[PDB]
Amino acid sequence: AQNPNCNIMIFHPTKEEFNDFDKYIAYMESQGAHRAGLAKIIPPKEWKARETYDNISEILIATPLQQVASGRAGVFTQYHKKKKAMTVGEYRHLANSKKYQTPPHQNFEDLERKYWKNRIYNSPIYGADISGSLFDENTKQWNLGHLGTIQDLLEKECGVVIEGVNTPYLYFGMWKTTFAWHTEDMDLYSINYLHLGEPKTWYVVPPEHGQRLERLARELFPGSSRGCGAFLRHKVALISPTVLKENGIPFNRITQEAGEFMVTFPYGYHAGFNHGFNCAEAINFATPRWIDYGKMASQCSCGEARVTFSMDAFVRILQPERYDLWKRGQ
Ligand SMILES: O=C(NO)c1cc(-c2nn[nH]n2)ccn1
Ligand code: NI
Ligand SMILES: [Zn+2]
Repeated sequence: AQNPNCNIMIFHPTKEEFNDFDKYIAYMESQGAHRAGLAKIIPPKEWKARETYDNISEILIATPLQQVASGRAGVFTQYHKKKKAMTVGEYRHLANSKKYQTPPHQNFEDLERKYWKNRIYNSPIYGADISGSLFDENTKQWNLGHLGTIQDLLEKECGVVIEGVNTPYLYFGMWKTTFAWHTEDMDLYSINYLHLGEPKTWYVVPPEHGQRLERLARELFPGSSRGCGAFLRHKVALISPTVLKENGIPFNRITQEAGEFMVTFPYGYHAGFNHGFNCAEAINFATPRWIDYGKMASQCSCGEARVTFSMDAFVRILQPERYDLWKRGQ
């Protein structure tokens, strides 16, 4: 078995290897990459996502979110308080202000220490799930706006016909901006490109051990768990590496820098934080290997996880027994 210890693997495709997205995903899996739940892809040096990021300040963040924590430093939930709209230009200036700027630090280890020590005592702002793309239309390889859709994969594998069209989204982050422990909707893959700015640190649990994380989360957030078995789909819960180690949860960590892709694999739980102002782009995608994860994916039916109407047909086709209950929660 390839990659038995479930280490996060890093790939350096050549230009020729970068010309067929699904073929290269399959190659990474032939090397065991998916056993970690996350992989890093460094594009060939000749490739470029966009020629220049001039005028990115003109993008609108219609509903910036302030991430307010409750709990202890290593075990906390966050809720989002909505803020007034601001442009990326205004957001970047706020990120670099004295209140929000990255602190002096010796190296990544030091910064990660300061994050887990101090995150709960600040409430950073960020811009999430903004439909859009920053790839140049003439970037032809690994352009997240020109991938095959999840609907076309499902139609091809199952011979069904469904509505829906999935598109990429943008994220704007600052120091301490946080993504909570989750897997993707329907346990799909995701791909994330860091366009611009400071790094993003990721934590991941191997798919073969995701239920261990679920059981710990239920123990650590009892009230949250009671309302909904699938409450990690609410994207609210954080658990530090120190607490994971203390409870024997297997995980790994890696830092993504600008110009690098990260892929998450089906049922790979992930979480992380931003080092400073940055801009990323992400989309979900599917392969033939995903179909059996989609059929088994847990669902939130309590109401809290709102998800846009692409997901209806996925529940309807793959999980018809669960559909009426899921639909009631919507
Ligand atoms: O919401 C997510 N996946 O469904 C998600 C969000 C992030 C994130 N990156 N920068 N800010 N947020 C990363 C991984 N996953
Ligand atoms: Ni994610
Ligand atoms: Zn729920």
